[PDB]
Amino acid sequence: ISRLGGPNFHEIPINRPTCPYHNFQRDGMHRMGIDTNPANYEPNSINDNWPRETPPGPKRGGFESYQERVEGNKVRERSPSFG
Amino acid sequence: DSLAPEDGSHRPAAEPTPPGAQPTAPGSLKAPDTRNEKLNSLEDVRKGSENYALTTNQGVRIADDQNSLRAGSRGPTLLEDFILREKITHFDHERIPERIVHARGSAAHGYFQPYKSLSDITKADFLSDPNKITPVFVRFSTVQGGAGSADTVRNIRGFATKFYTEEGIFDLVGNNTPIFFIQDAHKFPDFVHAVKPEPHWAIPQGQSAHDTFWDYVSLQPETLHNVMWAMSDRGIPRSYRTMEGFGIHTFRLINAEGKATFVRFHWKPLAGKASLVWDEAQKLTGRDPDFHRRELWEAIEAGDFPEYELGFQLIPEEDEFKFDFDLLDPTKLIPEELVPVQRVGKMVLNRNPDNFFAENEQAAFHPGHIVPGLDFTNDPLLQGRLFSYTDTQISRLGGPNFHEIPINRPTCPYHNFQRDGMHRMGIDTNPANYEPNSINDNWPRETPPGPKRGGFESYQERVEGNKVRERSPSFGEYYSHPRLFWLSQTPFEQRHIVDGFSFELSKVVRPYIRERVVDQLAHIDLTLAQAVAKNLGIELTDDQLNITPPPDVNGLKKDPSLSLYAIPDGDVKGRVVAILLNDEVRSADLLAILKALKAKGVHAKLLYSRMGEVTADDGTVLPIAATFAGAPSLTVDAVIVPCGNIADIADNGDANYYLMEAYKHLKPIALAGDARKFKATIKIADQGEEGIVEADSADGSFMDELLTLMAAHRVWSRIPKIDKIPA
Amino acid sequence: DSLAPEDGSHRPAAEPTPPGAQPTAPGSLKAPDTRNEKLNSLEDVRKGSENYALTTNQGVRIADDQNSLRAGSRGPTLLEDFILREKITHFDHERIPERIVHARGSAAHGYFQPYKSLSDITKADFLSDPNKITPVFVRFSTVQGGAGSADTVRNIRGFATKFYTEEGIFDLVGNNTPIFFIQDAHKFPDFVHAVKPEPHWAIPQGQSAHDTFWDYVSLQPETLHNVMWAMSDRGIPRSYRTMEGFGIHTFRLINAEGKATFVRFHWKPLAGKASLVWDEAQKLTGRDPDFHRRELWEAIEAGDFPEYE
Amino acid sequence: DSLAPEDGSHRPAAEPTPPGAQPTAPGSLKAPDTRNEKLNSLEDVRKGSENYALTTNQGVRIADDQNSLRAGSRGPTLLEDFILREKITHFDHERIPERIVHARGSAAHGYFQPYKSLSDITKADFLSDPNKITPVFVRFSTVQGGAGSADTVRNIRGFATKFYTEEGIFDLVGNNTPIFFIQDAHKFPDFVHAVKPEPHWAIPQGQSAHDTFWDYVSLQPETLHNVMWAMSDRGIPRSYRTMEGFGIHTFRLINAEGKATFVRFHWKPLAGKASLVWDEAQKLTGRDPDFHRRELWEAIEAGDFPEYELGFQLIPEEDEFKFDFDLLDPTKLIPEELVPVQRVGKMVLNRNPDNFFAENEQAAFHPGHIVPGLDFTNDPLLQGRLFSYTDTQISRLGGPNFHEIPINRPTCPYHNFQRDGMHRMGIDTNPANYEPNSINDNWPRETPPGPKRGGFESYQERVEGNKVRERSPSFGEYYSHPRLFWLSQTPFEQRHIVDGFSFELSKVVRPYIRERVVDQLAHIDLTLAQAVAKNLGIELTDDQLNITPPPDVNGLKKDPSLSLYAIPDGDVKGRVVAILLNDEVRSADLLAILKALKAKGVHAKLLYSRMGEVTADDGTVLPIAATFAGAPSLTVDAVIVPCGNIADIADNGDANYYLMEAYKHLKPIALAGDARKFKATIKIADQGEEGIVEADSADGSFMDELLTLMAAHRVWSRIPKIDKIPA
Ligand code: HEM
Ligand code: HEM
Ligand code: HEM
Repeated sequence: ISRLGGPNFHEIPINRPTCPYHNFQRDGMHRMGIDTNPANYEPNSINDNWPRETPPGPKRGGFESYQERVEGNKVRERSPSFG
Repeated sequence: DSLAPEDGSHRPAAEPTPPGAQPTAPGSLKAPDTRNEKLNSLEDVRKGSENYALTTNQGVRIADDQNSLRAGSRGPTLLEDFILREKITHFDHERIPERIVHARGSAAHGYFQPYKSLSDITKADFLSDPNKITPVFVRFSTVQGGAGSADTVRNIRGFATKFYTEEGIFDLVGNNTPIFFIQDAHKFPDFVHAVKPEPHWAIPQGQSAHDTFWDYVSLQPETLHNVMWAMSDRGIPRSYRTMEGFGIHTFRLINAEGKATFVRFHWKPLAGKASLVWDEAQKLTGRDPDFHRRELWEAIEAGDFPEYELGFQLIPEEDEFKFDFDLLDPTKLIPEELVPVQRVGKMVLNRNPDNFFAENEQAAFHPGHIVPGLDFTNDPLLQGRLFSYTDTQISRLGGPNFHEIPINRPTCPYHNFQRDGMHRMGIDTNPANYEPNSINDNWPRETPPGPKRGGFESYQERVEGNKVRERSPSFGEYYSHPRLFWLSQTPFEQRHIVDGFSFELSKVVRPYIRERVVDQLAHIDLTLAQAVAKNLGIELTDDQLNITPPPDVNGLKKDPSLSLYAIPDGDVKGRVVAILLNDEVRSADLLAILKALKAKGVHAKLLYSRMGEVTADDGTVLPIAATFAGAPSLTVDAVIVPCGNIADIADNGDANYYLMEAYKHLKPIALAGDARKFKATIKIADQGEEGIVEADSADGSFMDELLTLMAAHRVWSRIPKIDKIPA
Repeated sequence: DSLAPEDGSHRPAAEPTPPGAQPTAPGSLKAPDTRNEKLNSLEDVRKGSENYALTTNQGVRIADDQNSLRAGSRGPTLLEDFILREKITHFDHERIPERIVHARGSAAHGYFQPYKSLSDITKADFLSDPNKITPVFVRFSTVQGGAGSADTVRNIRGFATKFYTEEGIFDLVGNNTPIFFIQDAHKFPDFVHAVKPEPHWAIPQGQSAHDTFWDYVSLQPETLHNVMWAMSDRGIPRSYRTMEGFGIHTFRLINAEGKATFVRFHWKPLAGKASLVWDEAQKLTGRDPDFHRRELWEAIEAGDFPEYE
Repeated sequence: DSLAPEDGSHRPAAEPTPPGAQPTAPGSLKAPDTRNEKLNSLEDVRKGSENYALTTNQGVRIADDQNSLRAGSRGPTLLEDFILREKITHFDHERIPERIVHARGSAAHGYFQPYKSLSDITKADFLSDPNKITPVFVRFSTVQGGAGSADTVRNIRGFATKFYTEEGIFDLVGNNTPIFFIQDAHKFPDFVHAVKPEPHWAIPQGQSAHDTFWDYVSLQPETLHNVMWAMSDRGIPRSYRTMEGFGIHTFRLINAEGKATFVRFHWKPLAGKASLVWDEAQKLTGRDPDFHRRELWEAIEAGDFPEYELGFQLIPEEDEFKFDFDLLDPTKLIPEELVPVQRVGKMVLNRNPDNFFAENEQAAFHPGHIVPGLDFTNDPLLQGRLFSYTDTQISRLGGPNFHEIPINRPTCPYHNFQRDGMHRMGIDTNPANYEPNSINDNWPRETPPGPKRGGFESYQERVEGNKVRERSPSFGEYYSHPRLFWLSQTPFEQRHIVDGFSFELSKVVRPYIRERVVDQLAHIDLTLAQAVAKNLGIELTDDQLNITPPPDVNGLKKDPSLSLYAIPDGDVKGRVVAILLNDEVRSADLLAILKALKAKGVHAKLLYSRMGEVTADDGTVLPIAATFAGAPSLTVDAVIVPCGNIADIADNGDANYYLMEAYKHLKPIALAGDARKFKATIKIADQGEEGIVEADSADGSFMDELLTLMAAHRVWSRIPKIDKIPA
């Protein structure tokens, strides 16, 4: 954000995905993309909710975190196993 | 040089004066002996003016600040004019990004003190002793509009307090309603994009009355509770002095024993609760878009300091699951009938800033700024807030040293190993910039948590679950709190809610959105749903008519603590009366009027059809503050018309309009003697009407009646009668 | 999803429609057949939306755009939630500084064409051929208020035209009166500080009706000419369509022979000149602070294109 | 924790100490008693450390600065960890853009004082009284490379002086040669782009030895003058204390009567002029890229304060056109034989900064910062500079309030009507932010110009001509000044210039560029051009051999002030000697060596094959400063090898290479007793050689002889002899 001058660093040519990117983020310094989506929020009806969430699955699916089990108290502590 | 007048009209008195009596001024010049530890510590950066030479920023004296350097007096401007370029450069760079939300806000300095030591429930140092005075800087705001938008919009309001404590800055960043629109911070950009001006054309400014906002609400029923509040008169406060504050989230208090108590924060306005009515607020956005900013500043200048009582709703850790809502759900309020607010301390705002930009615009409040004795909870809205406020400040205030901007500085010591960053002020002398180090004997050093002056340690809450992006099922109830709020409102408050929904939804262009909203209302209350439907030309279906009302909240149907007005707490000190003058006023009326107002600390403004002065029957020279059209009734709490040559004004279209408007807006009107000729313009019958004061003259009883009306704020009984006046 | 209505009435008609008949829309969705060279060259940065998956800016498809990642469904949000942090980060950084002056403004695309070749008096390419069409972008504005202030204030108005010519960008940066308040640029910060909200309390917005402005004026009689314009109904135009524009300064035209001619620039509203009255303008700042922005947008959507000579 | 050693040895003595004796430290800790007005004014932002608790930036004490907050000690890190996030946020945002040029530089605090009042020629307050002391801050720099590049590159050096005067900041922003490369500021991006790393791959750092530089030079002969200076040993100074300084441009002095005198600024090093040799400089960029930065700091810690004398070349307005060259042409120097330098005052640099980033990196110097008594001229390079420094500072330092960053602040009053901008520190209380105003009686006010404390008014120079983009024909001569410089150099200086051109052009990949430069050299001097050609395998054509040499400069063939060495000025104080130890050193030799060096303020470093201690013949325990490989001969000015058990080190290749390197780089070497066994490594004849000091012992004249050589800096007569040695 400071080094590249703002939140549109992904629009700097070397950083750009070659695959599709579409979402409801807008504005920021040096904004290159001109969004035509009538909607900048979801859920929306005015654009039939596009672009849409995608369920996870075997290929071309949405990102879902592995549901790791977390069990512990809130601590600032180094694990004994690291010592 | 010799430009000020020799009489000295140019410079306001360094002493409390009523609104409009003197030109307003920087706080340090207006009240140079109002002091607190923060205000004193800002003295190193305060810059004066008088008797100094005009210079560049480099300290070079300027000879001619009227002209560029050119080759010949009609020639081209020269690149070597460093005086011009410095001056234009600084101008060209004055602006910084406004806040993403709450850009529009007004701020003041003050102090807080507790009523008693709270050490049984929290080790927070600022709450440990009633003699501990904590300086505060408080900023009130709207939500949606830009920094240049209007004050009396319909909006939630922001109420942010920076406590400069001896153990760290604590920012309590709250709003004027006890819940928020959404449950999880991940949705904040969606909600805020929906409410903000629409992205193709950037309209409308400062209004939720447009398609995208109601589209989102209609699709996200969690929003309905706060939408209810916004549509009520809560959304249009009379002044920042007369609204409540809430932290919204459940936080924790942590005592020296390490016991955690759940807490929700409250601010109670000691002036009492009071709101405008919609038409008055909307008109006020056009006549004075600075109305609330002005009202705050002038209240402080007059000595009418905004005062608030800090209150805590306290819930034992073992009571976490004892309600039929989730304590961690920020769309749910805790009804005061179930958990009372313990009155904990008082905050007084008693000094305006010196420079709006330096102190208000650059101030940085963040709810993550807590101190030992306080802690967070898992509220998923609060959790995400913790990331945002730090992050946004990096661009808005130009880098990671924003805490060195004077207004933001702690008054207490700060020492750590952090270095550099844009505009670094502090020059560090520590041999070491890392720890652990031997080369400076490890200083500055960590401090173990403790009862007092201890280091921060988080409360060791048990976390048990899988890594999931999932809304807790406990949060999945959307209607019962909107209902509790609705049932708690007076009939005139309910009608104003109906009117707010009806007015907003009428501006929504896609009819299907209006219908989907009315459907949601039908899940809350049928009377509300029908009243709004009727104003929209919508007919509820068979099905909609038969939607079962949501259940009570722990057996509560209503809670009068949620109404603005149900329980009297009205107060007149600092309110304002317009007095309509004529060319020969009955001096005796004026003396009695002014004496009674002064007694109660109510201010007056003397209005006529031109500036200057009129003379009272007995040669008393009366100065006019403004014209009828120049200071409309919108800006006052009541209107009194005294006796005299009423023919001078009884045909004045503006004089009549003034009264018609005040009448429409349910304001107390008092008519003395020949002032009663005006009764015709507002169609009042001879036997009177409750809320209109009329006597032969402006006697002591006449003023008493008027001040009683003013303490009840507005004349709610008049509502069925305002239909039939064209104003 | 099932989210749009079945009858398709969420969507404005892609054809000229009168004010209030349809919801307003982005220009290229509203009027997809309108084109000029500049609008065509913007096509490489236009971003659509229909039928695309919701992604991060790195192109990663998002599954749940309703929730933060937490340890347990009532637990703490985790620092590893990079979808949440990217989204909030971009939100957190949306704003840029507003313009120092003329922050409040409304703009549209269009085109310019000269009536005849002016090669006898200027070598400027955009004026060399009645067939030469030059795209433009024009922003109209007030002066004093912030980007979030009201349209129908009493103010001078800005009228700025960016001409995308074949020999460079020419910006004609004008106002709606033929003169300015001050004579020398050195005093600009003085005059603008005087008119802007006063530094102690930041009041009033969008209004010259306060002490410091009139202080400055009283002490600097050169300001009186533009002040007369501002106090007239010129200060409250009915719409940007019915005001004049002026470059104010004398500039030069230079022809191929090297001959200079002094020139002052003018815009004539082909819709004619028209203003509000003060009470109507002030009330409108309250009822519709976006009245001029809306008027401009809706005229264009209706096909009442603003025209200027 | 309690982490320092019990002896208190982690802490350097707050007293002057030789280089390497104690750990270096922040200036205010090292020299707490060294004060001036500016240093005192910075106290307000100096931050200590000792005995303070470690906090956040908000002043909250941290308990555990070793760990993030996680759910379980092996669990995920939690977003609520505000302490982690503030800490990483600050770190993440530490960097700011480096300076576009002169990014690499080293700086110190000091003071200036004039020898006598210059009131007759200038009303500049800082030059008005010999008892008036002006705080300064000075930064010396290279030109091309980034802030992390090496010190001892071949480059022009920057010499920038911020004078904190009572009537404003005056920045004198000069270089170490009296001309610049180009004539008009419009070409600065072209020249700088040509010399900087090439844009496809960003190579090479810190070097002009690449194609684009020499391409530009070959096409722009105006550059040749400064290029001659860069290729001479001027381009590789021994240290910032031993180079000259120049303002380059003609400026004006203006006295109280309004008379303008043309002036060029000079700094004379009181330590004398001295440079490295190229092979030594290049190797030093590898072995110690911070050599000049280190040398500056340690000189100051030692008490060898860098001192410079300010001098003016003064030319009457009537003599503007009396030279073969144009006074306004920054590619031309003014020969001291034609216009002497008049001594003006003395500047002493006597305190290091506390924090390099805060004071050095954020310092902002700009040659437009002048004061009444000074003015500009139409020099077209200067004229463009006035635009650039202001502009670039707005991004580098993050907005228009850079003058509020502590190092940049005037010590004198600064007041004006400028407001806001990012990072605004000053809180203005003036009711007025514009002039003319009546509301503050027009304060701060303009001040007319006058003899003292007056407003700035530009000298009313006549301007006459058309608006043109045109180089003055008076500027169109490129070769006579290069030739003047060339002819003033000693034979060994000339050889070094040939070698510099030869080495640089050999790195140019395109042979035609080498040819083009050689052709330019043939316009300057045939001997120069032939010698460079020979080194490049190029043959001059008959046409090139016949190019007539450029005319003399106003009848001057040479001017010895242009040589580094032609007129000795050899100061030995602050220089340093390597002493190569063995495991049984003659303690008598060492007493004699160390005491003689100390008496002259010459430093020593005791070197060995390992660290720790060695014990001398008589039991004296000798602490080892560094190893032979660790502190190579590059870093010292001479080498002494005392007597003892030489067999201990005669076999040590490092010890031999130490002498061979020192020998090759023309440094004095002294060998006592059996140390003379090392004569064979460096092929010294039995009878001896000028530049090698040898005796049975270090007694008698041994140390005087060595010190005499050190005063002459290097052993130039040794040059024919080094060609052979393999080092
Ligand atoms: C309980 C709900 C919330 C309340 C009571 C609240 C309150 C406020 C207030 C009063 C301000 C203005 C502070 C000032 O006067 O300077 C503000 C600003 C802000 N809010 Fe919140 N807010 C809420 C939700 C959120 C959420 C969920 C986010 C993001 C995830 C967020 C992000 C921001 C940001 C970025 C600003 C601007 C901060 C600055 O520029 O300094 N808010 N909020
Ligand atoms: C003939 C008198 C002037 C006219 C007609 C004029 C007109 C305008 C207009 C129409 C704009 C807004 C352009 C837009 O829509 O973005 C503007 C902006 C601006 N003007 Fe001028 N102006 C005048 C005088 C000045 C002077 C004397 C200065 C400074 C010395 C100045 C500095 C600025 C700046 C800093 C902006 C904001 C530019 C930006 O952020 O892009 N103006 N002016
Ligand atoms: C007589 C010829 C010149 C001399 C003696 C000179 C000297 C210097 C010095 C010593 C510095 C570094 C100051 C410091 O230590 O921070 C510097 C920086 C700089 N120079 Fe110049 N320079 C010359 C020509 C120019 C020209 C023609 C330009 C552009 C028009 C220019 C633009 C800059 C800029 C942008 C910086 C960085 C300033 C900053 O970031 O604060 N220089 N120069």
